[PDB]
Amino acid sequence: QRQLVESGGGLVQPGGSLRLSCAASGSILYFNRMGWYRQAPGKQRELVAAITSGDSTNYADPVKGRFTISRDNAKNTVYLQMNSLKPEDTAVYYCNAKEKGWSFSLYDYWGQGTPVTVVKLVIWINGDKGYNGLAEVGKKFEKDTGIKVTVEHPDKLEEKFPQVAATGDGPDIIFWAHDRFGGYAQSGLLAEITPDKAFQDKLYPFTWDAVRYNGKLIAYPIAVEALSLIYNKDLLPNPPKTWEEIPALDKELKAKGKSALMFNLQEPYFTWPLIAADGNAGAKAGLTFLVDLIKNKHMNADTDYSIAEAAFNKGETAMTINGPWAWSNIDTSKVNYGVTVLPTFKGQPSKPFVGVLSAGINAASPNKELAKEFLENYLLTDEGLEAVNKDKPLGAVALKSYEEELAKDPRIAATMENAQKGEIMPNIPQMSAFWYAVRTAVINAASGRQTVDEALKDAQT
Ligand SMILES: OC[C@H]1O[C@H](O[C@H]2[C@H](O)[C@@H](O)[C@@H](O)O[C@@H]2CO)[C@H](O)[C@@H](O)[C@@H]1O
Repeated sequence: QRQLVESGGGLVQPGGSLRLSCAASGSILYFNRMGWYRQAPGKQRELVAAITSGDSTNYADPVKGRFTISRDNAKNTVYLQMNSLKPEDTAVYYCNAKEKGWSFSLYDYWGQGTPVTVVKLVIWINGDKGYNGLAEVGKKFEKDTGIKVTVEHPDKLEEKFPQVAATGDGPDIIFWAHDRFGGYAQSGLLAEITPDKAFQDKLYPFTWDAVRYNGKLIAYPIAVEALSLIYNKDLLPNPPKTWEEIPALDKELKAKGKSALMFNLQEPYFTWPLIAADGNAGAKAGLTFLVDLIKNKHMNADTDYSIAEAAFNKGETAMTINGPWAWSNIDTSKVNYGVTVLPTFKGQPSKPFVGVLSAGINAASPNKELAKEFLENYLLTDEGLEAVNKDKPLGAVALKSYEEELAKDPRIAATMENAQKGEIMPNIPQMSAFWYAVRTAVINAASGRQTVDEALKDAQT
């Protein structure tokens, strides 16, 4: 008879190309029209291109400018050169031919169909983390599978993910401290994690508890992070063990054109350890001290992550409060630094909030099994976490196999010291409203708008 046989269907990265070819068992001269139709899962037939015996070629608006329908009457084949591909293209492509038999009537002919897959693995992780190293793991994944792994780091991703991932597509996998994940889980923005016992057993059982909401695993634990006191050993060999002796040290250092302590005052995660050192009466004590530092001109009013980091790395401030991730940038600079216990306030220790960096799969993602493969077999491995860690340090990784290397690092010891003096954040959905209440409270008291007693009043509501 005159059967049509399609070919060239495979997997490709968006922006890549594919040449579909449909050969017939008869001369294409006899056909009136030849063309390509596509069908995506659960959708109607969509014509993409057609070519008539008159050499006129038409295309659908989505593929127009990107696809060309060609014909070779010698090879008895119709082609579809698909250039600059997109995820919307993903579908089963079918070849169609129409023929006018010698009389008035016509004959429609179809092929088997050829599957075309345009998949891209997109990861959202914060810009203060090791996205370049995470990309080196993503580059090894594409070598062993053929899937593209792009790594994105957009600003305000913790509050841009639940808006974009709900409505739009957003990322496949989202990386953030475990505390934000309960709100995503309650809203239905995260797929339930189902890792086999052998993978499950590779990580510390306490780390899995942080990524659990209502008896369901909602993410993969990566690493335990806690803030420590980072100090310049040359400007300050015996740094303050107490918060209350910093004003004296600052008077001493300001005479030599140097600050004592500069850290991010805008984000409440950095000011919370001082606020929670005693506790209420503890929050009032801790914050009043922080307010007195800005009131005594020891710290700047709008001290943010960048000017604090830059000032410490430049060698302008003797101390800073930051996490594991910040160390690599200090190593890049020529600063002999030390990481140590956070200063004590009112004798008791400053209790930082402990975060578990965790990777969750977006509920509205088609690549859920491909992301599980990346996370399990490529990222959460001795080799995978080493790549991320040599870019920007992860802190105390959740991988059991890393115990000896973590224990050999003095900065990890100081991180674990502060993590024990602190406490793990509950993952609850109210954490977002809580953090916002503390973010405003600290900024208002820092700038000089609301009083310390009125800040805890508005925050407890
Ligand atoms: O600032 C409040 C903010 O703090 C925590 O976020 C940390 C994040 O966990 C760290 O990995 C680091 O990058 O800095 C963030 C603060 O700058 C909480 O996880 C987050 O919910 C909260 O908004």
